[PDB]
Amino acid sequence: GRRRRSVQWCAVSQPEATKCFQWQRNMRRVRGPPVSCIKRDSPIQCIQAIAENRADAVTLDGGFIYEAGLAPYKLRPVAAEVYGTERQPRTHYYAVAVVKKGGSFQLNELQGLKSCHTGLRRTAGWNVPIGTLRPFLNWTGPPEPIEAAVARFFSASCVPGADKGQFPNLCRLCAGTGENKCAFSSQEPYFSYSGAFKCLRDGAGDVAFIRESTVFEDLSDEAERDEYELLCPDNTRKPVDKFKDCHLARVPSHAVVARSVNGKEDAIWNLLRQAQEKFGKDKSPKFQLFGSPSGQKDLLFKDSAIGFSRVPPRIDSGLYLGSGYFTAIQNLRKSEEEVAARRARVVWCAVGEQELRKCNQWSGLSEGSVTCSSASTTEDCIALVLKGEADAMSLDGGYVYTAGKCGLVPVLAENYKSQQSSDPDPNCVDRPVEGYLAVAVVRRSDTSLTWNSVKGKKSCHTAVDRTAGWNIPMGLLFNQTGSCKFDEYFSQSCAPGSDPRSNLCALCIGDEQGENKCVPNSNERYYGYTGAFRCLAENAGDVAFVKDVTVLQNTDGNNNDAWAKDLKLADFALLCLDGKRKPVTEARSCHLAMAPNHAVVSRMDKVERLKQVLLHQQAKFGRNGSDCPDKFCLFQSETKNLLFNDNTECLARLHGKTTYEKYLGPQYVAGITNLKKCSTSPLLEACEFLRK
Ligand SMILES: *C1O[C@H](CO)[C@@H](O)[C@H](O)[C@H]1NC(C)=O
Ligand SMILES: *[C@@H]1O[C@H](CO)[C@@H](O)[C@H](O)[C@H]1NC(C)=O
Ligand SMILES: [Fe+3]
Ligand SMILES: [Fe+3]
Repeated sequence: GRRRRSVQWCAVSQPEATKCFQWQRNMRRVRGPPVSCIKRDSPIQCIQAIAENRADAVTLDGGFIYEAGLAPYKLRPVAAEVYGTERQPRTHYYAVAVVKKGGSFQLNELQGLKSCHTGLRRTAGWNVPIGTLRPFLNWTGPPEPIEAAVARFFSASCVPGADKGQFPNLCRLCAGTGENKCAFSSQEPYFSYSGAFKCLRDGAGDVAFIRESTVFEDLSDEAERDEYELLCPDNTRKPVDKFKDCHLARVPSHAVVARSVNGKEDAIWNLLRQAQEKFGKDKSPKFQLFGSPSGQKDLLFKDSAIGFSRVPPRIDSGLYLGSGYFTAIQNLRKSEEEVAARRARVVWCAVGEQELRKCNQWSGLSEGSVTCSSASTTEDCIALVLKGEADAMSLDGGYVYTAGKCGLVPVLAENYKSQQSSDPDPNCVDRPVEGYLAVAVVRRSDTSLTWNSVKGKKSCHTAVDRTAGWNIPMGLLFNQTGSCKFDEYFSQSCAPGSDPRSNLCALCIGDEQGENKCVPNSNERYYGYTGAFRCLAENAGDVAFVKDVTVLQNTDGNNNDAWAKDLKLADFALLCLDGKRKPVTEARSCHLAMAPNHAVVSRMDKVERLKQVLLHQQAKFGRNGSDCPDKFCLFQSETKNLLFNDNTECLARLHGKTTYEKYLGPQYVAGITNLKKCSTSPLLEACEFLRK
């Protein structure tokens, strides 16, 4: 037969353990998957237990998801709590500031007042309120903890888990008896959402920092809910049911975490899917997964949560938290000077070592304004910008699709020499973009090869998901065949970013030492426009999917690299969609499609600053730049197209095309959306979940 010992759940107190044991027997009784219980005293202790295989799983507030994701622990959210109603379920909630009706004070008039918080380091109880209130605190920055600043700001507080000895003021309102006063557990009555609300009901505090549902969970009579109002960020008060218009932040729901390593994801999800169906929202009078004995609240999971939702594998704690909240958490340990220096600075994302070296030279010359981050794929760079770890990169239109689905926006586009219509152009920055031509290049010798007989031959691609190299040729082919089976369009290929064991990687050669085969960065010698052309010129493939200028740039002594030095434009032809073949110089009547210019993308929070930096930087290191070619040229890398295309004339403005749909256009977006039905990336799955 088989075996599965169990999933080891960490409880953080005794009533938790109690509920965890009674869950255990109800799983055995109903014959479902087994869960066993571990006991600790704190979230941190559960995070520790899990990282050293003494437990599998624990539910955590967003604040502790952040902690859990740091080294040495490296934990990952695997399942989100779902709130709302089965009609309108949601994996987020709202941090609100609740007050009694009858006072005049607003969110900016809180000094000297008394406060009720759920707990130190918690989302709604601490991180959001304290980050919102920051400009009123007169905090000097480290080494003095921000706690000291809030201790002087409110006259008295209950902040469970605060240091009663260092910050006695933060524990003064706490209703705990003895050593239980101000503790991070239910021994302290004013702990967590309901505890903080009770601190307000009792009149112990003037303000409670809680979630939007607390007043509805704890007050059944709707006439008693009227005695309460919300503080809105626009310095007004509004009724408690108007939380959507009146909240301090919208935040990700609590999540079950697990090891990133041998995490047991499947068993945890298997247990949770089963537990939820059998003991969920009023399913069994035997046991309520999301209920707590009338002594207590929120044991193991949030009371009245309605289920779980599985977190896609690509999501780590930072992606889970979102750029806003993730960077806001980090900012609580930083001075306002440091925070404002990071806003001023542009962190570039480099894909691979070669782009990293060039970005490093730019950085040194940028007068503090540009710095560098790096990853081994473009998707990984996109993730770094979502975590606010990097800010910017230039992307092929195919990747702009992915970036946009993830919420990033185009800011400036690569502009290229204008079809015999502009000069060495003073007005490049405002000249609207013209697109580039996607072409199918073949050898002249290959007289019998046409568009019509291209299926089954050997193919060279820039990378998977790029415009000229992938989306256009494969999109045209998909339009005939109907087949999602992309690895059978051609006998063999180099298509970087594909499965190394597939036919799509067969012709890739990897680096100078034969490592990194089929890797979607410049280490693979066949990567990108230049590498897909090379793949053809060295007889690896029979067709290369590139742009017209690529052939021009790599023939007739235009590229003096060993592989390229003796190639002639006349040895190459284009495949036209009408089955004819033409010279490269006739691309205008023999191209597969027009591709949108590569664009620099970023987060919405960086757009204006990014524009100032890039415009200033290109004035110095651009084509007509003051310090180019003397010191450094941004748009030069000897046919390697590092960071930008080498034929970029300038970075230009978008003229209203400020979203990916407007920039790429409705036709191109339809095409890719179609292609993506055949298979989506982890990152796209990840972004779907995060945008819900
Ligand atoms: C912070 O400085 C302001 C002066 O701009 C003052 O109103 C206030 O008393 C100071 N202290 C705190 C903790 O708000
Ligand atoms: C794709 O299919 C056909 C070829 O069968 C092509 O002519 C046409 O452009 C595409 N389909 C439609 C209906 O637009
Ligand atoms: Fe929370
Ligand atoms: Fe491209």
